[PDB]
Amino acid sequence: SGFRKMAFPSGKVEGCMVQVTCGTTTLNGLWLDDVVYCPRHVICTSEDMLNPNYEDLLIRKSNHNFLVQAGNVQLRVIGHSMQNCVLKLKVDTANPKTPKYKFVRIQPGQTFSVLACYNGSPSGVYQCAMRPNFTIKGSFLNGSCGSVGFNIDYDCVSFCYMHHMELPTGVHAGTDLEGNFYGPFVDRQTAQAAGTDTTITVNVLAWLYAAVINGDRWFLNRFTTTLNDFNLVAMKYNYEPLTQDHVDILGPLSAQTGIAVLDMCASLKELLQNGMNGRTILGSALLEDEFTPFDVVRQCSGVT
Amino acid sequence: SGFRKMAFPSGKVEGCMVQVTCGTTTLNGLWLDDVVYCPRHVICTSEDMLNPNYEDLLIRKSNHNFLVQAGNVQLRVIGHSMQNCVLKLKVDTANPKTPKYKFVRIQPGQTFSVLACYNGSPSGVYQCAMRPNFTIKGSFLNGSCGSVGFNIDYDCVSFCYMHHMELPTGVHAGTDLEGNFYGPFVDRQTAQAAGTDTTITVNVLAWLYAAVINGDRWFLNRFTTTLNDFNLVAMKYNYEPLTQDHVDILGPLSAQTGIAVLDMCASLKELLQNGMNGRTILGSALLEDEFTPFDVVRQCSGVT
Ligand SMILES: NC(=O)c1ccc(NC(=O)[C@@H]2CCCO2)cc1
Ligand SMILES: NC(=O)c1ccc(NC(=O)[C@@H]2CCCO2)cc1
Repeated sequence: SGFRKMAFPSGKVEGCMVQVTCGTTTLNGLWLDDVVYCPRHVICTSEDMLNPNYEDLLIRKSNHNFLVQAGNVQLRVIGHSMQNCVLKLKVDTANPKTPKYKFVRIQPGQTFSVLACYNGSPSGVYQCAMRPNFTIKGSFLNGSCGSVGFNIDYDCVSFCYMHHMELPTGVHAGTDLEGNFYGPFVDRQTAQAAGTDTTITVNVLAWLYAAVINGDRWFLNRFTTTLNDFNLVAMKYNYEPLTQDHVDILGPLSAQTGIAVLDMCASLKELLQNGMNGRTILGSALLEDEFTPFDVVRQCSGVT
Repeated sequence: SGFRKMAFPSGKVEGCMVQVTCGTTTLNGLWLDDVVYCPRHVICTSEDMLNPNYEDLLIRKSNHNFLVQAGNVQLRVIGHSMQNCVLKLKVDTANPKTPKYKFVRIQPGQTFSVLACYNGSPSGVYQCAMRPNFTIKGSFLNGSCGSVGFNIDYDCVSFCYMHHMELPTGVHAGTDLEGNFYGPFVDRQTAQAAGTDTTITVNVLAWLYAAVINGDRWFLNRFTTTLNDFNLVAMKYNYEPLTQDHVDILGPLSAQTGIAVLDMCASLKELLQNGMNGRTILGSALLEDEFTPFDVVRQCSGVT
């Protein structure tokens, strides 16, 4: 028992992390097969970042200008291309530690593990969510760019995020491994304000299921609601509208606990309207929305 | 910027995890050099756990009764001994992936990463603290025993915890890698109630420093306090007494932020007495005590 914000084991991704240096900019690269993926802003000075023309900056760069180091060993760059906001650096050596992997573009509300890296060296691992405003709330200092977000299905790492920038509000924006930003963000140092950080309702409900499973049940009430009634309250509290898709996704947790999804909705409605009254749920004084139904099932059943 | 509950990268420890089976009991072992460490209760049936005589149960066990599997490969057990509450299984093969390592017995309030494992396969990594009552609040299902807690200093894994049992209250108890339980807990299925789960005051202050560093400053006030005055409030709120040792430990964060430790104490005193009033600090509605001053410095400076 017990319920923890749990990252995937990072070993498979540790084995992929390299240092990429272009001129005076050092950040992290992901080495899969004979390709190193990194943010294209590796080619920018701090000055460049104000109004970068990446195609033009990239013309002034050759294979030998990209310094790629895996541990203490230099990789030879035999090609480089720009795909959207990432650079793909072709190297002469396939990463021998390349895991089974996929590139996946995740939806808002989906969770993933970040391996925070500096100079291609892992510093730590934490779990986060693609926010509904397509930011993430990460922990990223200078040099952390090219750190990646991932999920693991048994032995297959699905890479879903590469870190690119911090908004002036200290939230984070990045790309999938095809170099496409999540949301409207650009790799330029400009006014980019995030939209409403709404709460991932389906994830809160999942976490309320996890709480019941793990003995935290004080918030279960005598009430039910409908999707429409619940959603009137959700809207009021900047919670994402709950869909029948979400209800269907919560079906297994509903089944396990014997609490109908709409009853858990009615409990969540009372928690929104009444607050927690100084009480906690799974050691949190606020409603946690960075567990997916899949995360709750995985953690509650012990998938490896 | 941003501040996350961050585990150490787990790769070095993933490479140490094995499955140990004795009869019908399967749990996890830690393979370092030619020794596999596992909870001695691997030799117990569920029946045995009510009143186990480990020396007597162990007599009925031979090397060939301990089934040790690293991935899909069986290890040959050439010796077995009991050290306190762990078994040391000597195997004929040194773990080729043995990292630099130490066994350390941590103090209450100290944080570490847990690699939750089932059948010797990692399921996830999370950060936790040795509580002042020598429990941990983990996430451990049946089969998770022998999962380990660790810190990393660059390339040296300090193993500080091996998971052994869940108290009837769903908190966790375990040993160091010498098999000595943290606190008064025993590997027997009995009435074992945890003491007062007091808040790790020095860790809260560290996390308040992290909050200021990362822009969350609404709780800074116009007041200061003394250690004695603060401690009267601490006692009232089941917070650990703050010592001059703790003040000295917070010195670097004090220096970085220019907020005197006793001023941060006075801010923490007001937060205890006045609550958060529906406000959050680093996305928490309660005072987080599972970051050490070292964790805050490490994460705020980007140590790898
Ligand atoms: N304003 C934009 O250019 C914009 C681009 C992409 C998205 N969608 C996403 O990032 C993820 C990807 C899967 C669907 O949701 C939203 C807005
Ligand atoms: N009642 C007991 O037998 C007991 C045993 C050990 C401890 N101390 C610890 O577990 C850690 C280890 C470093 C100091 O604090 C406390 C009580």
